Amino acid sequence: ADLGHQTLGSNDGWGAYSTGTTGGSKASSSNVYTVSNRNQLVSALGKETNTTPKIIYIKGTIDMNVDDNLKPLGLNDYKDPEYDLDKYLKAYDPSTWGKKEPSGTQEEARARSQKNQKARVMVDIPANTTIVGSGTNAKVVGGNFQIKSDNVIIRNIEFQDAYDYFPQWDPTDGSSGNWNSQYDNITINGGTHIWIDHCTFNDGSRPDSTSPKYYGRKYQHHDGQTDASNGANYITMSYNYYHDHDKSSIFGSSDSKTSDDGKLKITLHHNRYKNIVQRAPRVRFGQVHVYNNYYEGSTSSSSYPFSYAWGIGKSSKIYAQNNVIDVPGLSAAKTISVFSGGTALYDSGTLLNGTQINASAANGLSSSVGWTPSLHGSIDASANVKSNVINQAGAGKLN
Ligand SMILES: O=C(O)[C@H]1O[C@H](O[C@@H]2[C@H](O)[C@@H](O)[C@@H](O[C@@H]3[C@H](O)[C@@H](O)[C@@H](O)O[C@@H]3C(=O)O)O[C@@H]2C(=O)O)[C@H](O)[C@@H](O)[C@H]1O
Ligand SMILES: [Ca+2]
Repeated sequence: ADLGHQTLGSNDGWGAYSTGTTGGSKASSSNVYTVSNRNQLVSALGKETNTTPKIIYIKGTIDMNVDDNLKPLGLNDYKDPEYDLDKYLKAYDPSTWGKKEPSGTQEEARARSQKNQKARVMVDIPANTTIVGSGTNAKVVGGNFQIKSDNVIIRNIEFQDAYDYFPQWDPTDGSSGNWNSQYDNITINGGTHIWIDHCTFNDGSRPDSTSPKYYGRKYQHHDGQTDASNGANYITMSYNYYHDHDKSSIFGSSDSKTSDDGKLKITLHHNRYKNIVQRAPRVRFGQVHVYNNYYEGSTSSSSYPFSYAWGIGKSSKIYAQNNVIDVPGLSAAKTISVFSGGTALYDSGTLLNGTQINASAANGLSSSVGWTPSLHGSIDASANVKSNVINQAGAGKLN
């Protein structure tokens, strides 16, 4: 079958569970679309409830920050008339506002501004849809695909720079507050039976290094790359290339979301993470199979220095096999970050700078996560992972 008609193999990770992931492979000829701009993409997707099987080819670059005439939209185009960053900073400075959630005029005007941009950049992917890049240079720029539906395939696309002009100040986030932006490249929000394969995710021409600090905190314009929340389940992400980005992949958005227990069943394999800071992935609750991924970076780079690969969140159940981490000078323990409620990690065959290590043991965690993956393809020997992943992962690799 051609790329648009290809489906997830029956053993290929959690996405292959039950009815599996066939996306729009059954599309009639009338439901095969080629799109080269935001209007065409919106047209092809239709309503969030459009379950008609469909195939959508992305041709060239689709900039999502554009108007109905495909004209670029910048900050001033979205900015609410009443919003002003300097006034917002004065309004909510912890020295005069304290640590309560911002509210009142400036925060209302920021929220309106954010919603104006969201209306352009975020699109819902309806059920039974396959979206694939044409050739080797298909790009989605500024966009955030949201998947709340079942049975969706996304392949062979480079997603760049899902950038929020109006990050929200959250003074209770973390120990000193944080700025939080709204857009990921792909947000799986309750979505099920999803395959993300041979895509590239990066921050385009707007790396985080150029962002100022306000209240001593990075004014963060990006969020995640491929995130999963709200009972998302049965997902495979394979052969993707994540690069030059801070928070890559968060699975399970909250310690309070206990309904995520038994869900967030995700398989990550043969992905490449290069100059990714953290969350690769950060997991709460889920049974997440992580195998044959390649992580590379430097703790001392001026842009996107490595912090950790796996985030052991509340009740997480990561089962890791044959993954390879090249971060010169890193200790075995620092390959992961352990959060409260994070007590267990299975890892086998982990290599760090060529040395066999045991990340779980190095952090004194339980060696068992209470399950063993059964749905998976062939697991490469660790010694072959770097080469296989560098050569095969990312958009533009299928010709
Ligand atoms: O639970 C989380 O995932 C956590 O993530 C962000 O925080 C991270 C990190 O988890 C924090 O411990 C903190 O890390 C600091 C440096 O960034 C890190 O390199 C190291 O030096 O430790 C520092 C520290 O202990 O303070 O901040 C990180 C960051 O700012 O990205 C969220 O900010 C946080 O709210 C929470 O979600
Ligand atoms: Ca997100």
